[PDB]
Amino acid sequence: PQITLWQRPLVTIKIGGQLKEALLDTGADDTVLEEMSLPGRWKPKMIGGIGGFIKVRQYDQILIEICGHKVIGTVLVGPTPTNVIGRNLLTQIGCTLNF
Amino acid sequence: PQITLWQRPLVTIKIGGQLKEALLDTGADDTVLEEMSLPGRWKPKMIGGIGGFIKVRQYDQILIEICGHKVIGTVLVGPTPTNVIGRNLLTQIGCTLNF
Ligand SMILES: CC(C)(C)OC(=O)N[C@H](CCN[C@@H](Cc1ccccc1)C(=O)N[C@@H](CCC(=O)O)C(=O)N[C@@H](Cc1ccccc1)C(N)=O)Cc1ccccc1
Repeated sequence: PQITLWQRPLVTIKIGGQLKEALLDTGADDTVLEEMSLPGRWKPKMIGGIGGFIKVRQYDQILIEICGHKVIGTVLVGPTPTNVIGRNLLTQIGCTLNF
Repeated sequence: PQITLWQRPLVTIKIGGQLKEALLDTGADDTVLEEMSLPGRWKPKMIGGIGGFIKVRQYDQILIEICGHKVIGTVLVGPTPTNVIGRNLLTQIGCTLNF
């Protein structure tokens, strides 16, 4: 649908059998979720943002359902304040910015 | 216009007589620009993101031109890696997310 930005653009996602709330973030190349019990294999990685760098576990080919659209992609899990849905998944649901 | 997210959503902004490139960020409540000389007064503030917290100077009623749309709002200046245009200005140009 069309979401305006007067409030934070939060959506419901279903990942790993669990329901969560996530922020649609055009300024994030990657999708980062707060600590979570994910299954499968992974590899370490570091990401940066406004205040510095954090270490996250990187899981590939993870099924995630965002506002009803299923997509499969990489998800990073670590000590992030909020769950963020980045461009790697946003392109997958054909999300665009319009003005 | 309509901007897809296969690449980072960077735009040209004009602020303080200077031209810069900034990232349209739906996941940022605020607009943060790298170090730059701005006129007018200000007050200290701290902001957080993935990574931690940074200190920025906060200037109000600043004219900024984003892809041709002039808007007046608060701008925060400090040690951010990239220039980020947050929701405080994005609502001003009537920017929406669509999918
Ligand atoms: C700028 C202010 C006003 C402080 O807001 C946020 O940080 N907002 C966060 C959105 C994040 N948007 C961008 C802003 C940005 C962009 C470039 C540079 C610095 C900052 C971001 O950090 N994006 C990260 C998200 C994590 C990720 O994508 O993996 C990113 O794309 N980082 C890249 C680019 C990068 C590399 C090195 C250093 C810094 C950044 C990366 N691959 O690590 C959301 C949030 C909500 C609640 C609490 C805290 C934070």
